[PDB]
Amino acid sequence: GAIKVGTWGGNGGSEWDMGPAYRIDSVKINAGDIIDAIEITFTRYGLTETQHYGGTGGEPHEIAFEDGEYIMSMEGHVVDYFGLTIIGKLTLTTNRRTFGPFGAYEGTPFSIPVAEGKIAGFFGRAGSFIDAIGVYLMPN
Amino acid sequence: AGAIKVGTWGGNGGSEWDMGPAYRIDSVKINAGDIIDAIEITFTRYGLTETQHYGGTGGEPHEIAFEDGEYIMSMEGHVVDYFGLTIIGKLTLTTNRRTFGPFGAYEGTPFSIPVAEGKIAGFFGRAGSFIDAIGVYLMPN
Repeated sequence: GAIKVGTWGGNGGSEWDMGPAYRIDSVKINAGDIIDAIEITFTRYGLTETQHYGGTGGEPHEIAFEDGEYIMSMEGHVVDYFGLTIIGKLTLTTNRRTFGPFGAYEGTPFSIPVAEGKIAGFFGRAGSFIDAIGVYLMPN
Repeated sequence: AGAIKVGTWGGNGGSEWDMGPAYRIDSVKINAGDIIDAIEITFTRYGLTETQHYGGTGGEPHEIAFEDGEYIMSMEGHVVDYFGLTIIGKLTLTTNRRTFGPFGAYEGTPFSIPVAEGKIAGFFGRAGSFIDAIGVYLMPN
């Protein structure tokens, strides 16, 4: 019933799945050389929730979405990080702003620009880092 | 009408084209040599089956006729520099049963659309002599 695109990344870590949200309120990405973590605050069915995926490392970067602001694209790199296949660079683009790039490693690029509709949530794999990531797509 | 469109990947040249979403994709023909010259899709929507060709007249053709219950679940390829133009140099379509491609010989910046849940139901992009850019419509299964 859902539209899920991904994942991009490795087979390490544990599977995680935020599910789609009615509204994404804010995102925090922790990154150093690679993407350590992603945290999302979102609202659905009248309730707000915060979910954190990944480890404790990296410098934090946060965006609080404006009213009418939605995620239009995600892009990054799947990298080799000391033998691990993980997310090394990540950017989220909204209808108004660019959030990123964060991370310093490159490898195999991926990009998911949404010409019609929106990125409504995320899924992926994580342990100490973000091993893999994917998106839920919903109509606008 | 609540469509979900992802893309485009490719250059800014060529003229825009858009097949729209289809009820069923019947067949796809890709013409390729060094790069992706053309894509032709036969699809059904509202009791009508039609064929639309995008791109030029070059390259060798290859075709897939979809089986009953067969749907597209992935698209991947390369955005490349071809004599200074930025176009699609390699393309593959993967169904729940078969891999169609890869076609084309040039590499550059890879792109990939793995559909974990749902299907690719149509295409849009830019084209002139070749396929400058490509994108897809998505639907649930």
